[PDB]
Amino acid sequence: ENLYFQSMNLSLHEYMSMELLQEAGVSVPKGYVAKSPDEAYAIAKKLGSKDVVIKAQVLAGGRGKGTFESGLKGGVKIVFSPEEAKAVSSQMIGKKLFTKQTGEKGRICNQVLVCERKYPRREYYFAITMERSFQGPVLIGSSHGGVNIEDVAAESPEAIIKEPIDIEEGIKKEQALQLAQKMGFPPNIVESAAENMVKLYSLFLKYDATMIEINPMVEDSDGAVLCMDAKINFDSNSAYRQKKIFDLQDWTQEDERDKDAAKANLNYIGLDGNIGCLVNGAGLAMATMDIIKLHGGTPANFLDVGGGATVHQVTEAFKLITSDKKVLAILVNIFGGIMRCDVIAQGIVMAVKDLEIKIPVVVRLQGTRVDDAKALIADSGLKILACDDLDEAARMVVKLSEIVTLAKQAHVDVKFQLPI
Amino acid sequence: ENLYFQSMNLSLHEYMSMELLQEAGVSVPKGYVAKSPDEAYAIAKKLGSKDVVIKAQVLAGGRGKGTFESGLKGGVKIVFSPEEAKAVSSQMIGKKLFTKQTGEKGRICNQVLVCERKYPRREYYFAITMERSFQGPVLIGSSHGGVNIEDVAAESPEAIIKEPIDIEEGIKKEQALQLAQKMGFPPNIVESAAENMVKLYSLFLKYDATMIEINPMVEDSDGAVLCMDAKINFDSNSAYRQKKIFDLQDWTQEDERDKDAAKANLNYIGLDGNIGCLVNGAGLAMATMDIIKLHGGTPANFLDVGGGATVHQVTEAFKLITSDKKVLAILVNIFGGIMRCDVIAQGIVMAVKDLEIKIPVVVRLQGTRVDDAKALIADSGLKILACDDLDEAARMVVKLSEIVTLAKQAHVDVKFQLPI
Amino acid sequence: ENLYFQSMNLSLHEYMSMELLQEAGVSVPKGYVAKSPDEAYAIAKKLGSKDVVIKAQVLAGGRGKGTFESGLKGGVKIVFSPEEAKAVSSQMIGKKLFTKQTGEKGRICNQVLVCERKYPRREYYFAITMERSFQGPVLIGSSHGGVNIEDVAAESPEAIIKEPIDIEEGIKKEQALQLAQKMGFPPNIVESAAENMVKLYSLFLKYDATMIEINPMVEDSDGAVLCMDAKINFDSNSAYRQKKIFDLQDWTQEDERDKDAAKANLNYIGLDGNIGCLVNGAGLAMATMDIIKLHGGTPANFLDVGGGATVHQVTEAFKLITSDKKVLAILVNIFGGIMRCDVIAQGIVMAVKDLEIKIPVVVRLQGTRVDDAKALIADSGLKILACDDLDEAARMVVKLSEIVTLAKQAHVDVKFQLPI
Amino acid sequence: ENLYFQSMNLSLHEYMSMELLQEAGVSVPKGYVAKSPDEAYAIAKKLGSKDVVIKAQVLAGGRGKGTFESGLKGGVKIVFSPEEAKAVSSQMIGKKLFTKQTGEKGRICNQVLVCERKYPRREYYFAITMERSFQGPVLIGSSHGGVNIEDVAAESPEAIIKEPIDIEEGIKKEQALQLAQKMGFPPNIVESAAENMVKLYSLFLKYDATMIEINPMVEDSDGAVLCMDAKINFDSNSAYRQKKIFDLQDWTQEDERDKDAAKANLNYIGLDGNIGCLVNGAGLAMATMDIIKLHGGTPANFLDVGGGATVHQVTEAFKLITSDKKVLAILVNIFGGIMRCDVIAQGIVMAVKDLEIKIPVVVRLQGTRVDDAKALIADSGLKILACDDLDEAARMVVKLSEIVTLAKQAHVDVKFQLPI
Repeated sequence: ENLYFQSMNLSLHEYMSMELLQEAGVSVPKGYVAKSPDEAYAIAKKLGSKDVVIKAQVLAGGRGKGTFESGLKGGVKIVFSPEEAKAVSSQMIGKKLFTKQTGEKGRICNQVLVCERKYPRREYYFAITMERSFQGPVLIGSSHGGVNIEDVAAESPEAIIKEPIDIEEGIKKEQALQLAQKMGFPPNIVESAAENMVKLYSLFLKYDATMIEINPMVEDSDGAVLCMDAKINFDSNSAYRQKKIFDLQDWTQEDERDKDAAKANLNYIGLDGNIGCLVNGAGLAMATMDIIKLHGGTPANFLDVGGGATVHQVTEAFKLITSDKKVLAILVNIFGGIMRCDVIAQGIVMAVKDLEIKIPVVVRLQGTRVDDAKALIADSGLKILACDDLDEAARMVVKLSEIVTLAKQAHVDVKFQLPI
Repeated sequence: ENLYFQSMNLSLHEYMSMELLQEAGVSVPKGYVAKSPDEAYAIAKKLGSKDVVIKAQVLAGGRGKGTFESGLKGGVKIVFSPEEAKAVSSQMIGKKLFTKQTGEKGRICNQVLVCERKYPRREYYFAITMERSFQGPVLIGSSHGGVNIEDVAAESPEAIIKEPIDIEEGIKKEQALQLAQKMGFPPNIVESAAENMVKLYSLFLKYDATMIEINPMVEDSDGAVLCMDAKINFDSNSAYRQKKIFDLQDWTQEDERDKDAAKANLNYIGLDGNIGCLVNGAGLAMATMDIIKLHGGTPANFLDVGGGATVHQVTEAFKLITSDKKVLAILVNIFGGIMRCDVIAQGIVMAVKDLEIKIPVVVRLQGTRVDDAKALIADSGLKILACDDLDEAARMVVKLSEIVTLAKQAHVDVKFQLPI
Repeated sequence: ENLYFQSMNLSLHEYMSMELLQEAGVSVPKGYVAKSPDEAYAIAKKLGSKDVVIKAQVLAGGRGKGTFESGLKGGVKIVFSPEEAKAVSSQMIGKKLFTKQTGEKGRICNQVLVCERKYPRREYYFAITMERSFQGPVLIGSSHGGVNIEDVAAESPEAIIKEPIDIEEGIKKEQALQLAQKMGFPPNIVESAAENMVKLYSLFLKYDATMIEINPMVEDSDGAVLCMDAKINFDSNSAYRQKKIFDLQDWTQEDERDKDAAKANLNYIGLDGNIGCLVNGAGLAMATMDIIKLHGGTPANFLDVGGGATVHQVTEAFKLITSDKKVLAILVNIFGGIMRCDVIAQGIVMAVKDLEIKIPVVVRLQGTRVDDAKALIADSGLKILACDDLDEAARMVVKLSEIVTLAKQAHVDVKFQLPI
Repeated sequence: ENLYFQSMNLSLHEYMSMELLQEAGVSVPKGYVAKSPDEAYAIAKKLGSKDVVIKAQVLAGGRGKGTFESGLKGGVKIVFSPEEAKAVSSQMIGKKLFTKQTGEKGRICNQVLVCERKYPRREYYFAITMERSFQGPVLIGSSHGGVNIEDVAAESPEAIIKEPIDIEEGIKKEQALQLAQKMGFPPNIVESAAENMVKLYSLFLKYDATMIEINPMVEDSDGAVLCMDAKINFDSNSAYRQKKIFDLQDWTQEDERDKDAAKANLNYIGLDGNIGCLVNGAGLAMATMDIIKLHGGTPANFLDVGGGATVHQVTEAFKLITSDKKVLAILVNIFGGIMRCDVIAQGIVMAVKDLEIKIPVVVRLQGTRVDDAKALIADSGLKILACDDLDEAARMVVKLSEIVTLAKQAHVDVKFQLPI
């Protein structure tokens, strides 16, 4: 489901997206960022010392059901005095949040968002998303905000209004009024909704975004609709020309291995197995995972070197797989194409020679240079276990993983070589 | 049950024991040996060309229930003309007998026994056996011959008469009359029974026998009791001074590996496992089997080098284990004592160097010379996988057997070495 | 768990309790009752034609998760115009609500409650309950309203403030201020909370109530704390002197059998079995249920005739068990005491004679009159199957139920009589 | 397998058939009958006081594997003095033989057969049997006597010689010589075999026999072939004209119920169930058994009244089923035909009225008189539970058996009647 394997789209913390909406002129509750209880106190007394909401800036699927190490329920709190605001913030900042998505490797709440608490009258869901069905941006709107939207979308498909937009002519205000009036806005604040949607679409086109979800867009108790949440999924490919947004990327929310892989343009996918891999292209990565799971194995943490990567890239790759200790047997399964196989053969030679890779490297190299790669493998004269059949390679690597974990139990050492 | 592991007592073919009884003067039906149908014809016409019995000379537990490759039931047949005697003998000589004891590796019927057929009137079981309970020879007699004797012995212990004998004063004829009259002999042929028992005891003491079982000793239709079967279990230790009996040992009834082992004074025990061994003493052999079966393994074919054997003996031993292909991992588990451990270390060095023993040799050497053995193992500088704990050695060897059979499946080669 | 078997405490519809709070002077949102969409329209336009809440008046454990036959989710709705108020009310009034407590025999929503929608700022739970631990009324208060209170009470027992009250000296305002300030009220509206609690306690003592639960007591966005829900569990025994409250009892929420049983002072307990009963006292009723479930049976619908009931009461009882068709075998298990057993014997005689009770009546009568009861049973001369051992009676009745359901399958008729 | 249900062919004791062979002139070992140890002594001393065989006269499938109450193995013994002959006979006469066919209801050994013991030289099987395949008597001969013949017949069909005979021209001596020479008789005693077969065929035709099995026909140690066993299965239908043979029928070998049934020309079949029956014709008897076993029941002991039986016959029948106590529910399942159904209706009326048949009689009467039978059933006015569908009748009777055994457990009494 979803993509997962292909790219990890940049998700910002809540306060960054809230600031981005603020600078764009979108109507928004007053909000600030707190790194310590002191400025939390300062902002709480600045907003009136009463009726304040505190939100945790943690990137996870579960944020209201998570648990802190201090023993607090959820990531959102409602405080009514700056003193209790400091008290609760002292239990969030510097604390590790345990949610079901993390399980046990929870992310740490570095900052918090301090906002004014506003009472919503009606709850609308809204979302500007790029999509292939309508060959472009789509404005989705509904009057079922504040609640999970997939359930009502599946049970009541009519209630989810979807309107496409023509990109070359841009967005027209009449379209925004049409969407607002089809959702069911009050006839006195439709203009504000149209202005908010126009500003949101301008932000959507400017920052190279992919999906701006406002859930829920809520009318206040005194009109002047205000957005509550501003989830933004950006585009990974837009790193080259969107420097401001991508520089603010939070790196604490991912493993240091992920950061190192991204430093060299290598996709990384960790897992719960004990058979490392090194695969060219996501498709053959899922293929390798499926074929390993067929033979009773389970991949541990496998990579994706992209196309045209240098030898240093695959050297860093092998460093990255060998960094994890849960790995037992590594297979480099790269078929040829854009990624010139000879540089991978050179990279395996260099990486096995340097980092002392004693684990069984079940290589399987093909494509656009087979003579050079195999010739280099033979010239290097190592335990580089050559193979040339995908099913045979998977069988061999799974059996080698079992052999390694068995010999570790037996407290004996083994060395693997091709049959004569 | 029984001994099995310790020594394989010499069991002769039926015709040899029948001849031995004949030369001792024991009353016996006329019998001859046939190697081909031609002399079977000659003997059948010699005995009257009618009322003849043919017996198969195969050493197995099942002889009347076995099957030939030609498709004949049982090893005994009753022929009434020399022509049908030739016909049935052509289906016995040169044919392979399939019994449940053999299962599929049946022994070949080399010769047959041609005897006159006599109608028994009463069936007595009789047996002169050495035993520890009565500290010497024991004459066992009963009137339940021709039928398996353990069942009636267990159900009716009174019916099995047992009489001990004092060796220095020999056997007395009065004792033989007492035994005959307690079995229930007719009062007219008791003297013949006493003479037969005296002759049998003389044969028992002469040929260094251990158990002479006559089952069934039968009175004929005209008196003059005649023995039908003459099973004789001899003594293995009596080879030095009983040359005539032990030279007539049939070697076709055992595997060629057994013959080779006996040629060098090595006990051999084949099995259905895939972990070879090499054990000093039967007791530690059962210990090794039990400890291997504890860890899920199963020994394949393990030996017993006795005491004080030369280095050539253990070289031949390792040749013998490596001869079998069903073996995967070999453990030499010799503790010290009479068998000087240093000669075994020298033997493993020489045998691994010569026969190219690539299988994992999980050695475990101790006793009366540990410094010399370990020093020689270290000086030789091989894959001689040293170990010094019995449970650890069994764990290691079972895991190595699993590793070997797994790598054979994976079609990859491995080399085993001690952890650094 | 709970009581269930002993008494069904009178639970009023929401609007009746809301009116009771209104007449007592308790601060309360404006609310009205609608029986048809027309007055729903009238009240909606009366309250401002906007920001209105509609609640279903159904007595069930699940009210926000239930389903209507029309296909609407939950019993609460938020409407913003009188027209959509009429539209939603047309899908509530006259409709049958399906909740998990009912399963399939859902209660019908006869009326609805139309109220003004107010935005709560803080949510407090509060409850005046009679209890034995504190030998009287207890004021329970907490700052975790709007959410199920058992979870937070068990996980955080400190957060649930409990304060007892001395009945003879009444409640003191200082106690109300103490409770308000220990919950954490704002220091400007503590007086209003104290006045509300005093009025609620006066209502609690007046109407012979047992538990008044305000969940959640919420401060408004402009002070002047207003109660949202006003659950009231009354006292069954207080029917004699509380006529106004008990006359307003809604009878549609229970089976007509329950209404008929209450018309004659008989406790009724329906079930999912097929062995009817008729038991004196709740304790022996649970005893009979347990002993029937021991023998593999399951009681169908069993009663409780109380003490000193007339013969007409037990005649109506037997009419009531025989009314249900799911019953197969009926056991009257009354032990003596206050309930004079002879009148039950007369009642069984009359009821079996009149209503033609052909089902096996496994009677078991004892206590304070055994001679008269058994004499009357014998004089009447029927199939009144006498028994005098509790375990034997349960065995007999379970076996008779099996016999009856088996003979119904066989399409044959049976008649049961005591062994001669 | 076999017939079982249809007729119990008269099997005589061994000594009667041996005498029958003796009077016919068939060569036979000398034999006598002993009822007490005294004449056993007399005969043993008459035959030479030595070499005597004792056989038990018990009609069962297992005779050499059975057990006596005294604790003796098998029914055959070999004695060599009249004193031990008396001793063993004292453990046979008056003793109850336990074989697997009987299980626990073993037959009692009333007499024994004392015979001379002869040593067989060759063992031939022989049998004159009526059969439909060859439309008459068949002489079967083989040279595999003394051993079970079905195994060798199935494995080696060629070895079983079968020769048919033309009845009108009788048997010809040339045919007997042909059979003897095809079995493999010695060429000097073929004439004796032919004479024996001619005499056996004369006996076969005279006594209206069906199968005369000589197993094994054995040549003696001095020629003059002598028959050992002389099993004779006679014809049930030949009772009218074979008075001498059928008068000697032993009745102790069957249950007294079987004797009573045979006294009135009723077939009886006891079983291990608890649903009695009363069926016209064997075919519908197997049909009723199969249909009862389909519905989870098991018939107890069911009958066969033949054709044209009087009312007294079915009265005795019902007496016979009701005699057994293991029966619970009785079904009379007679379809019309030769057996006039009205007499069965009269018989059920009389038998239920007389013997006080309180068990549920699930009648199912049809055929050639339905008006009279049903009219009589209705006029008698009883609990005669009428039914008219075979599957419905089986369902009803199985359910009634379950109801009866359930009410017996409940210690309550029931009465069954047709639904109104």
